[PDB]
Amino acid sequence: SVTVKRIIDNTVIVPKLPANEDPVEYPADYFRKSKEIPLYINTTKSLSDLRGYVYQGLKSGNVSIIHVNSYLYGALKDIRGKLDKDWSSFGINIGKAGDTIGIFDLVSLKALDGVLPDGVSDASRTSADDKWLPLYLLGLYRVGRTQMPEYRKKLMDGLTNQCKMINEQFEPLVPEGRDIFDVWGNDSNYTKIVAAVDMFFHMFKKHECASFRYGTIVSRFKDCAALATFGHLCKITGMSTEDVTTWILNREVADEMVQMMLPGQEIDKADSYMPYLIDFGLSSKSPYSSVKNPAFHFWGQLTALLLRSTRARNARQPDDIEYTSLTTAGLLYAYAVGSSADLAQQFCVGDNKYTPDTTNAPPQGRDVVEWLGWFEDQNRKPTPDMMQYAKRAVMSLQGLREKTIGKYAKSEFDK
Amino acid sequence: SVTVKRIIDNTVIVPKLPANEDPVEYPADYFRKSKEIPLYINTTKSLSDLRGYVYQGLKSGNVSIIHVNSYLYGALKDIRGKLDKDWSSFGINIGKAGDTIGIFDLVSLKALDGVLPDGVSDASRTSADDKWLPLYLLGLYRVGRTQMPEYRKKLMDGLTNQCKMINEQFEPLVPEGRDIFDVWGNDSNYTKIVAAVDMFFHMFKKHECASFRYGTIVSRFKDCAALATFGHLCKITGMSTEDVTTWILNREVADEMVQMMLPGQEIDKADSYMPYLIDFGLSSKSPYSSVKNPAFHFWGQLTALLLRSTRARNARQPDDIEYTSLTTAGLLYAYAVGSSADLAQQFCVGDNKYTPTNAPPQGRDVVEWLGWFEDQNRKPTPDMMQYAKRAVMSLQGLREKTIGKYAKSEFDK
Amino acid sequence: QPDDIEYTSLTTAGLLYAYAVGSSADLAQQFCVGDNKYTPDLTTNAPP
Repeated sequence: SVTVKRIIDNTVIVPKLPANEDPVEYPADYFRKSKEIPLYINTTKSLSDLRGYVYQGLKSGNVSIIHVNSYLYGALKDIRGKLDKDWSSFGINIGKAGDTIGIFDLVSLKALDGVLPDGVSDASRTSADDKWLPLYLLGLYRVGRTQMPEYRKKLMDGLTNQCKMINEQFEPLVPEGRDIFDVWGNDSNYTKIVAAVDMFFHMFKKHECASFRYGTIVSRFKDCAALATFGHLCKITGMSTEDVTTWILNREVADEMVQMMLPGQEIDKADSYMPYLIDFGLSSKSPYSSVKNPAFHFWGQLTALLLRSTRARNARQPDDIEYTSLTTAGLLYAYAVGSSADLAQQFCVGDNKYTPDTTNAPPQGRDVVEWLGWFEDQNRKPTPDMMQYAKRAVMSLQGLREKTIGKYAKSEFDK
Repeated sequence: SVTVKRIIDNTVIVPKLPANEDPVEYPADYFRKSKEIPLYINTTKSLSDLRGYVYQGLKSGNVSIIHVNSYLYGALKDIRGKLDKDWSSFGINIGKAGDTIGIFDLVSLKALDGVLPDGVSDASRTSADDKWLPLYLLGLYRVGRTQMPEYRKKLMDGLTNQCKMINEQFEPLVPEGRDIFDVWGNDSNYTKIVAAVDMFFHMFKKHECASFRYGTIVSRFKDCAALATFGHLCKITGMSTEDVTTWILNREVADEMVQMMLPGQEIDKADSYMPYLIDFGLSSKSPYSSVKNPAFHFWGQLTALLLRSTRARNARQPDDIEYTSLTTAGLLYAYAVGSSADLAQQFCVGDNKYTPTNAPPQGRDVVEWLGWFEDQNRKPTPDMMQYAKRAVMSLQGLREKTIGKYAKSEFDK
Repeated sequence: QPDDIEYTSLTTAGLLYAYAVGSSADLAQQFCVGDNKYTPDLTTNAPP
């Protein structure tokens, strides 16, 4: 299929189509350039000064993001953690056992000049500070990431945590739609702080100020869906990471799987930089995103939906993937795991079922080959029971948003 | 069928019908005339002066487009990019590796006289400039291209990006229907700037000011649908670009396909001028438009709809194409790809499945299938008809004159 | 719908022409990779 000719006049035609690139970029294949993560807190005025600027700037739609960065740096050197063991990652040697380290032991610089209001913008605010002002500012990042009315949901919830240890309350004013302090997420230095805070308190899960992670969390594995819809597929099929892989049955899902699994990235490592590859600015395009893994996403999510996932009803249905072959491949996989359950004596009182005592009736376990063979036999065209199976798994779902793999599934199987 | 006679009196009739032309025009078959793309920034007053003219003219329905062109030229010579490799296109040698180039390294001239308000139209605005005023002005191009209430959608969205690195509200006033600053798109020199900005930041995807592409993007592949519904059809059938072509089954779709594929146009080239063939005024009628590719459009889009495209529910249904034969041809193609999956073991642990009348073909070969269709009376079976029904029933929110509303009316009943 | 035309015969004449063009499509391989369906490989009353 390299050379295409046109029958009627026997001339050559050369089917090409527009380019398309932006490669992904991996964590490791970055620390091979720079070996530090730069945090441009440009300015160091005064913590007290800053405490004020914000406190007020916060009852107004024009608190400067260069200020909060500085208040946070200001309020957050509780260099307040002791490594019980070593800490490394991608070469970068964070610390060594017994040691004492603090959040910003991830590489601070400073830069460009003129900051906004001067001196002391209200001297009234006191050391109600490390207590709650930071936690609130960090919390806001999380509330910023969502567009939907669930936002003032996380806000209501995400404002009762300051009440803790100090009782506080609300500050802003305006609604959302990314505008009130949502630009915050776009400040390359704001994220580097929320990322370092989350990462720090992942290591010292036990700390008193560990509470901060409230809004600092959704930083972890940002733009890393696929590589975690994958662990959800494992959990829901009760299969092993290696057995799941074998059941991948389409070129792209396989291509995509390799992509995510390429070694030396510490994806499986306890506390590494990798989860934060996006907010530390380690990577601009994520190898682990549900957008560079569209087939693996539709596949793994459709499959989990058939297997009774609730999480999956509301996954979004990628465009420009091969829908029909992808779904059949997931029906097969769902039907395998679904019919041949999981059944097996585990405890006994001296007696126990020693188990290993028609054609066209489907395979006994969950081997990719036995099943692939039975499907060959069936005309590589799904039986009316595995089709009935799908129907029973999607009929009786409701509240289905447009363009979710759930609304996709019910339209395709319920009728 | 050259000579038609009329039986009853045996005289000759000569069926002719009204003319119709405007050929397309290709990129390459243009740089064979001129070898430069002229950007008539007529005037050069002062950047500071200009910064003002706009800032005010913007809180009013009469800022002159000759002014924004100039403010932009003014604010945009961040000659701020280094070629890691060579850059060429259609002969025109943009630069050479290691080099430093800036946006307007695509051929500036100047012309005709008298400009509008003089001197300094408010001296108050400061160097809040390269920061955001341009990005906003460019942004507007995008908001201008749409007629539907989704416009103030892109505007809401498209105004939060200035907040970034600077922050402060929206300028205009009036609603749109092409009038408030939508005439902007019609300024031959405005487009040439938005095109050169987009093209420049496509090459240096990594730049700090690359953010500008927010509204500068929908310039790329403007009036170039077909030649990209085509890649969408490939993606959605999992087939190769060459294998898809073989499944073209009607004269015009084939004619149209040749048209788009004619060589020496850099359509497949990384960063070329071609995507902008329309806004650089390289071409007035596009070879790659869904209007000079109406059959290839109906075909590829109908087919992709049957295969579950969401993108395609809302494609518009061309007029003056051969509907019945085109759809059947797409049903066949959809039914092929649809029934016979491309399953196949991809990973294993030492063991793996060694895989190898009137019931349809095993794979997706154009010939096996064409033969099975011959056998079936070249009149689609009642399953492939049931197939189509399951792919269209249960669609809703269907706009009039989309290939989606076309499909559901044709198959759901 | 014009008046003073012969409706019944005109419509039948158009049904025939629509039914022709409608049932028998104009399928035919257009592109190939070295292989292509050489097409010209019921009894009665089944239409042309």
